[PDB]
Amino acid sequence: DVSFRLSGADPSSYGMFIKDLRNALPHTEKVYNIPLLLPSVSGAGRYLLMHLFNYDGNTITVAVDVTNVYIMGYLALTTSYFFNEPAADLASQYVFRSARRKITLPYSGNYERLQIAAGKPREKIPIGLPALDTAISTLLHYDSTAAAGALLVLIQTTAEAARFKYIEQQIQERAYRDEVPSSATISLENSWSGLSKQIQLAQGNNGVFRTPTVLVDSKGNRVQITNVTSNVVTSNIQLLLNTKNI
Ligand SMILES: CC(=O)N[C@@H]1[C@@H](O)[C@H](O)[C@@H](CO)O[C@H]1O
Ligand SMILES: *[C@@H]1O[C@H](CO)[C@@H](O)[C@H](O)[C@H]1NC(C)=O
Repeated sequence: DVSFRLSGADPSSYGMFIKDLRNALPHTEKVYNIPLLLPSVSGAGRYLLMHLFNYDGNTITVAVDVTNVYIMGYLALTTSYFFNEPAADLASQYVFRSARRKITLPYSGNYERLQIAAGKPREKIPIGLPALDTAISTLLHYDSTAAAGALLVLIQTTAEAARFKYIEQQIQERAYRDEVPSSATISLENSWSGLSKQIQLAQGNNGVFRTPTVLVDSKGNRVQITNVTSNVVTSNIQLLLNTKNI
């Protein structure tokens, strides 16, 4: 399992956690030098457990689907929580079985539903290491409205940073001060599946995307990604959602 302690955390130790997170996701091939997540995995092998410790040393364990880096649920003390989605319900068959009770959250895990439940878009939710500490704290005591906002933070500070080096760097800059995500950060999150697909299709297309992917850059300008030479491909993205799952 992969572990992260907010007590004494600094950009370096958080860098190490995110490296571990990526290293725990299995793959058999690379496509243009980027690990390609597997089409599927059967049983409990499908799910990685992340141990997260807040500053006061309290912990949660988060279950992550290794084929797509999606959070399915988490354990907080003796209570398990799982999204209201069939994927998570299936996961509940394999992790945290020894929880004293199982609570199903009143939303699915996708950003759009989480933002509704939280009552705000992640454009206005500050993220960073302090926010992750807070998020962990919030998830320890069930509130479902507060938990939605806390999961938006957790997702972005764990999964999305694993997917993209630019996002991991954003979080490192927010090690001791939160800040809502840049628009580019949001655009990357939203393009992961698309980018993953197009990079894969590029393999029999001389490195050229079948359909260009539209991002936003750090300056706020709308940018077109058309091929694998782009820095998004060459430097930023770190994991590829397998087209079998798109
Ligand atoms: C990446 C992660 O860990 N969790 C969620 C996932 O449940 C959902 O499928 C999608 C958002 O629309 O990506 C993240 O928000
Ligand atoms: C591919 O992308 C690079 C960077 O965007 C650009 O300079 C180049 O003209 C593009 N080449 C092709 C063949 O699309």
